[PDB]
Amino acid sequence: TVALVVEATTEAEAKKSLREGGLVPAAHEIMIPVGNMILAVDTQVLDKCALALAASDDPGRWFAENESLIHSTVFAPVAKGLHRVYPLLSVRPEVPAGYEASWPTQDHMPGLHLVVGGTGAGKSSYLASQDLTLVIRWGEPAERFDVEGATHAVSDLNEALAVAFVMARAGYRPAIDSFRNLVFGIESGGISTALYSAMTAINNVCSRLGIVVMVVVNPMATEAKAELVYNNMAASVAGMTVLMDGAVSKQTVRTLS
Amino acid sequence: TVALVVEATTEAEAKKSLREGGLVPAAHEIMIPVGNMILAVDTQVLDKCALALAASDDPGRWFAENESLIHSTVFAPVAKGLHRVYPLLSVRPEVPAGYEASWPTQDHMPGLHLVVGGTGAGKSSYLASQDLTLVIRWGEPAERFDVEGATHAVSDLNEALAVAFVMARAGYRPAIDSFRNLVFGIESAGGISTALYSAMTAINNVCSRLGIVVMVVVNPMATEAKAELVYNNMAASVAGMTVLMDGAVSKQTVRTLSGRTWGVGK
Amino acid sequence: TVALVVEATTEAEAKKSLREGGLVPAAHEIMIPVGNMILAVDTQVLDKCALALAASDDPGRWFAENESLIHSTVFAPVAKGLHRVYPLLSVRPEVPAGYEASWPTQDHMPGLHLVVGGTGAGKSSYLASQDLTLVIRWGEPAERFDVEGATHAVSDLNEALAVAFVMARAGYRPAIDSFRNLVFGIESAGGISTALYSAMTAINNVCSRLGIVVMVVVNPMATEAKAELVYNNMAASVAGMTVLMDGAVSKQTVRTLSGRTWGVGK
Amino acid sequence: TVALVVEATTEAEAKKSLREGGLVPAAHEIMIPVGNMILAVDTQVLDKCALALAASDDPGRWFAENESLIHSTVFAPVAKGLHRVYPLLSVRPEVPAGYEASWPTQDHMPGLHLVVGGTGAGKSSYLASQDLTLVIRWGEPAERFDVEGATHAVSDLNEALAVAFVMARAGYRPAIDSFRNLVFGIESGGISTALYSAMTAINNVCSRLGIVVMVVVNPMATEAKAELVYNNMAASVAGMTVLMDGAVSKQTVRTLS
Amino acid sequence: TVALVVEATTEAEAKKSLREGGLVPAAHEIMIPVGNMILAVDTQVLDKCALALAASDDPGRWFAENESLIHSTVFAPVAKGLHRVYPLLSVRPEVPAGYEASWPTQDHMPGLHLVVGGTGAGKSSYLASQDLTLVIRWGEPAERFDVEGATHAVSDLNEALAVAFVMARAGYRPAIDSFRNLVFGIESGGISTALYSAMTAINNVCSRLGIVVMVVVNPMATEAKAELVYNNMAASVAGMTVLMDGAVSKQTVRTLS
Amino acid sequence: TVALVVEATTEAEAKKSLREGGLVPAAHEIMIPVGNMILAVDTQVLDKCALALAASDDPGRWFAENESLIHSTVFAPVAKGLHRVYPLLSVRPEVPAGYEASWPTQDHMPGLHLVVGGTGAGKSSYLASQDLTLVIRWGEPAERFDVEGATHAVSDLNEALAVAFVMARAGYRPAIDSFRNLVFGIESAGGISTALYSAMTAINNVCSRLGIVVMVVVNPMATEAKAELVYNNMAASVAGMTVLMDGAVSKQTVRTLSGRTWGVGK
Repeated sequence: TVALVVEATTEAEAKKSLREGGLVPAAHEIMIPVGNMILAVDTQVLDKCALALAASDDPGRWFAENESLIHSTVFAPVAKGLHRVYPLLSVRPEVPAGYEASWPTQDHMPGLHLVVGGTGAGKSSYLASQDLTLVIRWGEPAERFDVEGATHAVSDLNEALAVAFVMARAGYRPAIDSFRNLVFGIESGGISTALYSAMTAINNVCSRLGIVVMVVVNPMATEAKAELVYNNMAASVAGMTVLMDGAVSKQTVRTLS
Repeated sequence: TVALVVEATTEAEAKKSLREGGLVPAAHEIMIPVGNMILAVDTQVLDKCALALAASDDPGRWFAENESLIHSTVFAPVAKGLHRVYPLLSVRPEVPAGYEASWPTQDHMPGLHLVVGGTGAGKSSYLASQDLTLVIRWGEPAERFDVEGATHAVSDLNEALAVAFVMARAGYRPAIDSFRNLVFGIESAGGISTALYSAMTAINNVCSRLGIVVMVVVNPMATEAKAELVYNNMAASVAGMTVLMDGAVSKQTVRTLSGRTWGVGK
Repeated sequence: TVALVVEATTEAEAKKSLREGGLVPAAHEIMIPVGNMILAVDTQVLDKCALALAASDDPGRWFAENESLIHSTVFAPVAKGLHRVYPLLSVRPEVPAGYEASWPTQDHMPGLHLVVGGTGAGKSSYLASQDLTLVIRWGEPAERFDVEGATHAVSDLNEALAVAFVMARAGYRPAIDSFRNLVFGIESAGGISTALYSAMTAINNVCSRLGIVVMVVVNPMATEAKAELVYNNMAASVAGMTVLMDGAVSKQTVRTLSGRTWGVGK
Repeated sequence: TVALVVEATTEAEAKKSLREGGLVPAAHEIMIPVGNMILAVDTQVLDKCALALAASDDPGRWFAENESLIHSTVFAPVAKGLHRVYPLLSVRPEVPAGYEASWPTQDHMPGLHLVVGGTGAGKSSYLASQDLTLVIRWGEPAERFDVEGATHAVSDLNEALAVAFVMARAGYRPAIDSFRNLVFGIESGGISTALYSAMTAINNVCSRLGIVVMVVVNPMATEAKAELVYNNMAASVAGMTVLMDGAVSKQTVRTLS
Repeated sequence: TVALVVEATTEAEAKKSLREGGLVPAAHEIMIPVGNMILAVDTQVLDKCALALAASDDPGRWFAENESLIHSTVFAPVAKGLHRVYPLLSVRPEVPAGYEASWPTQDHMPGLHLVVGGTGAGKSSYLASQDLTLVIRWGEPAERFDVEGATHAVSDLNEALAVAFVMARAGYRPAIDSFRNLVFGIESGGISTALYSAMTAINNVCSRLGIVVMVVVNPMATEAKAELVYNNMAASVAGMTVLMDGAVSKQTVRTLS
Repeated sequence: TVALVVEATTEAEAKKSLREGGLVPAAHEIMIPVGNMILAVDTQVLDKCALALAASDDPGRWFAENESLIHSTVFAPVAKGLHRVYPLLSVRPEVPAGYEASWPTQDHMPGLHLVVGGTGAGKSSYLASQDLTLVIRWGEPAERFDVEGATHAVSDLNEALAVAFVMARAGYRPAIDSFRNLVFGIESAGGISTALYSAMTAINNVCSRLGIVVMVVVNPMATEAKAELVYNNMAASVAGMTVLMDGAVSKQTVRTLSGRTWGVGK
């Protein structure tokens, strides 16, 4: 029931929600700027899904039976004027009252936890150690892990964020493998600055939802500029783990202290 | 209420306020050019909010429950032709009569005071030493300080400017942490877009016309070689600028009501 | 038939399939993002063509006399909102149940197999050793091999993917020579646009969902200095890749149904 | 009464003036190309303002009371085909009959007199020595000079050009401080060539009007490419004074001889 | 009778030929992608002109009298969706049955034969040695050769290709001097890669038509990257001849054998 | 009269002349491609003006009081499909029958004669020695010569070319001082845009078709390193070119009816 083509042309219609093709977010809609795109998470749909999934005796069966409903948690509004009305849009830094965390580390701030670098088999071996519920697979070549793993395959950034948000909000532990297409598709030392603010935007969405989502990221930096890029990433998110040669090279985490 | 999609299509319509979809600012509307965007502050709504906030119990409480007044204080006019009708738009350098200032420095000119460079801890250390009413939080990853500190989180430049304007016109002390998105988001043709400097002069002179000072954290992320030439360009754009090197003041320039002040540290 | 100029203008039309001008893929439609283009494969038409092709006398004769069915197997949807509605679109990694493979290698994951590097004679030599049904020829200057060899000449990326898909689904062995126009046509932000790597990951996962392998000749034309980097980024994008050193296999990497195999020769 | 949004859609409407939304200048309209913008000076409005100001007993009060009318001297035509119809538009080089000048120097050609380089106090020290009527302040941060100086603060290029044109036609001596925002806004050794042709355009508008307007300009050139950028500017305008360390380093002026 | 401004707006109109403003090439239309342009050769008009010229008793008279018909062999379709409908368009490599060639070399594949580098007198002296029927002059300043030579002067790429295609189909021997305006006009080591794909596309039109067209081309590479640029060109066409100091430096040709 | 805003919207309107808003030049219209602009010369209006001017008392007077005939001689067609319909448009190399020339040199091919480089005094001294009827002044700061000398000042490229065309056709000697705005205004992909080279060839061949020579001051502003290469690319674009070094001829090259001439100085 998301408007796909018809957008507000009167003041009366412009006041409706983003879902209906208006330009004013409802209380339960959070806009997420990614590059020059603007997505929206419907926190009512998100919470309906998280609650159904957290309260289920068979969470796997409800998941499979409502994939379409889960994916609809995030969508791209149709109204073209959003960039103008919300200039230099980000997501505000909020933490829900009573938030608590023990994973990925103790008192980990809600937000993103980037897993960067790694052998490739050092990635997958680090993901296996984190006791994840599933791995959301996006933008990566099909390998064995997609065939007989605890995975969920998606096609676009709406589906990736929607599943991670729903799983984490239901109390489970998701990871996204990976933001490869987000590193390639956003363009503006050596890395597009828009990648950093995209990560802060998605990070602060998780912050507002009181969740952590682990995400694999390969910034494709020359190994000279790699320390400066990794530092600009740590400055954008709640936590970051660098893997070099399959071992944890360094981890830096904002904590609630 | 602010027009969002219907803009002037006739000459009679074109002559209305920016709020109404026209192309002619009312006397109480000031345009704010930022890059290829044009915002507007409504000084009537600004005055109404400043009076209400100056008398309320809690400043952080009033803001979170008056979102609809804040969204009306600074907005992005809908009309397209603004860029053409006002070529190379800036904001005029104007100080109100009888303006006074003791913060951030004595006789500090109205405008922006940029806090640039340093570390995240030295940035927190510096603003904590400034007796701010609260820090407006924009464009930065949520951290411990967002839970335990006196903050107000916002999502776009309209909200950041509006909250700072209202707090200052009500006699409070705002800082904005930070203009990260304005550094990343504006892009033109060293190493740093020249439109960043014109955007800061514009926002500076709006603060000037409003007779206020807004402190703003800015990390321009210039090369260590080009850092000093970028810091000179930014200092020439604003009322005041403080450069931090490891929590301490490394350089300062301030325009005052009687002249200029400089500072040298390290 | 495929809509060419009339696209969804109402919400009810937007629910229709891509073929019909809508914005929502039917169950039997898979979107293929290539750079800033979005193609679509109709798996129902694909399954029909593969059954017809498997029962025909000549595979080259069938394709030349069924251009209308091929142009329906892969097309470019007309609706313009596709980029907005599916942000950063990829193709998802799937493997059909009971997929098996003994070519190009044993237990080769479905997807693309890139043949990169080498000379024109070394490339032509290697394809001759692969026991291909025919070579799909696209974007290259006509040569003697187009007269004397088992070939099918095509004009655009739709026809090239359609022919390869129908053949592989019919049990034949296609190779595409080459992706020259895709290398030249996709441009973005080293030395090589990163939209090349995501385009092949997208085409690789379409083959993956179809349970097929398509051999593809690629010459990314990186400076010999950065040539090792680019080959490693391409290997990371696909199921398999072979590098030819002057006619013979210099390197080879393949994702398999069990693990990952590396060949190093030269 | 300047057309703001409605432009010519028929051949009959296209032949009307720029003020009316047409594509053909009236005899009293001069087009001014600046970058990819096209402005227009209405010489009838200009001369009406110059006369009232020059004839007034209290020139200060008349301009205090007629700011809006003065600023309407220069405007941006709404008609969009002007770029096509007048390809590579400039302003023609004319000198009115009987032109005569003793400032900035003797026999100074009408046009711009650029004041380039110098320091912040070196600039203001030079402008004070030129016996100006007022300084038009544009695109610069507010300072003490804007509090208690003989200044007029403006917001855009229409207003800056309008006041200078009217002031100088009335027999007064204006300066613009500065073209900062024009140096920044025009993009195309090391400086945008469009900046050079913009100042030639504005220069030739002044020559057609028989006036000299003094203009502060900082081109932001690296000092390797400095003398060369400065030579390129002198080649675009009537006169140029270079300041360094507050002193007049160099000065070149086209004279009527 | 080519649609110049009115393009298909319905599905029924879209199915018509490129000439009629449709999006679907007829059997006798071949699309030619050049940079971001799409041209089309009408092979029925092509063979009408070629036969009339090959059969005429006074071929010069027939072409003097039918210039406008010859030039209509190639045109630019009006329909705008062609870029979307035919993604990454090329021209398919075909060779007609029974194709034979003895010039420019024995068994020369059909396609373009490029003449690169050299000097002005080196180029001219080479084309004289090839026994050409005429030289098609395009994008070059008028010289003595355009007054007293066996030349046909043209203005755009449609006309240049149209005359070359007709002349060669009729059994004559044309050359195009030159593709200068194509090297300049197509923008994307040192040379725009779109120059290469454009040459391959035009090359393959010739191969489908079973002809060879000789074309002068100056890619204007820096002398270091020149021998790389020449190799990328030879990898795009059937034959290439490098002139340096008026002598044939290098020559590589694909043969039918 | 020239259509300024209404362009062909039907196939019947599309076949009218460029003057009328169509897409097909009349027999007496010649399109002139300059950068991404397309101009047109009307040789019928050109012929009428050239007769009127040839019989008038004063050339400078006739031009100033016939601006309407001039703007009608060269104009920018309104129809937008022109770039598509005429791909990579140039002007064709043609010489009218019986053309002859003693200026600027004997048997000089019709086209442009570029006067390049030097100083402002060397250019002024060189043009003064050329017996020009008048100098067409375009895109230059007004100077003493605009008061004391024989000039016609113009504003855009249309009227600069029109005045030159009318004068040369009526047997007078025009020079354009200068193509500065053309060097600054056309931007493409060394150091100097290749589109500058194609624009001069286009304008050169219009003059060639009109059987006239027009002298044009051009300062391409090349680095002293790349000036050799830039000057050779310009010489290869036009009929004649004269390079001035400090007032004297340093290099010259001219295509003539019988062949070519070179000059070497310094």
